[PDB]
Amino acid sequence: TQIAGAGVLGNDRKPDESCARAAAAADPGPPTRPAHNAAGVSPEMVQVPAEAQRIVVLSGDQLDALCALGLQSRIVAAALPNSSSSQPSYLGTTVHDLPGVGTRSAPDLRAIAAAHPDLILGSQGLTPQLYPQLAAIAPTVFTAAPGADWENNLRGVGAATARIAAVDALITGFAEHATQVGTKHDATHFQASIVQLTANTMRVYGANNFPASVLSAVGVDRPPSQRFTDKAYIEIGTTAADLAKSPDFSAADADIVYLSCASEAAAERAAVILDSDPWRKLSANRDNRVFVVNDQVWQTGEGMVAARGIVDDLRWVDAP
Repeated sequence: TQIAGAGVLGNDRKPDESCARAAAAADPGPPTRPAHNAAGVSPEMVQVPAEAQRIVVLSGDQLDALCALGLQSRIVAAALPNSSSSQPSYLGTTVHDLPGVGTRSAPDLRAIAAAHPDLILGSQGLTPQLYPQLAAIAPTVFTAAPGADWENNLRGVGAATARIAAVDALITGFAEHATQVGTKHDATHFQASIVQLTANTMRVYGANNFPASVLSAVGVDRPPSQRFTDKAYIEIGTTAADLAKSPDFSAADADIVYLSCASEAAAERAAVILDSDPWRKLSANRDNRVFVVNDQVWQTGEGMVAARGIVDDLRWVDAP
């Protein structure tokens, strides 16, 4: 498949192979464990079950972690993405079919209590005002905001589920894999651009965000326009009226461009943007080096499973 001559990557990925085939073994020990909350959360230490069987999950990166650990059948509910009535699909069927407990920005505490969780996982970067009320319902662990700190968030889920050694082995295995791919594809000698379309804007991502951190693990370089760290992305309007003003899209150019769509509404205008005079000026477009990628893998999942999906797409950096 393609959109306006840009080829689509990831169509052979099988979402139902995302989850580990069985639950990772807990660290040896007693039926409860001490786990640590993210910076700023009080109390620092939380007693959690070794084998939680009704987990409420409030951040997408934690859904990803639980899948990577094979714990998905223990999830009782998950907060829905803010802009969607649907759970993510890239993690497979069990996750996609999970019931909601409100949204990630506005969890429903009544619905959480009615799910009778034995463990709640959430993020200090998403609901910094909810910790005491969640902890009053069940053992609650908060990790940091999703994004560039995804490995430490996965470590936090590991401790929260008594799977410290399992997570350490996943992270070691990922680092070795990412380095192998980067070495094989000589990734340090290609600059990659990260672009996300919304319904009415183009976001150009810098060096401080989830996909940037995965590219850095592989060693893929970035164009000078994408080295900023003050915010995740810069944003340029792409409505029909905006495009008629001949905006300069050069910040999106590189040796290769990976472009995702944040929504179906964004996808419905992607071909327009890619066919526009500002986009056609880009060297990457002239050289047929623009690729459309899965937004859940690249942008909204933000855990190990998503990171593995990015690394697969990075095999194209040294392609003809």
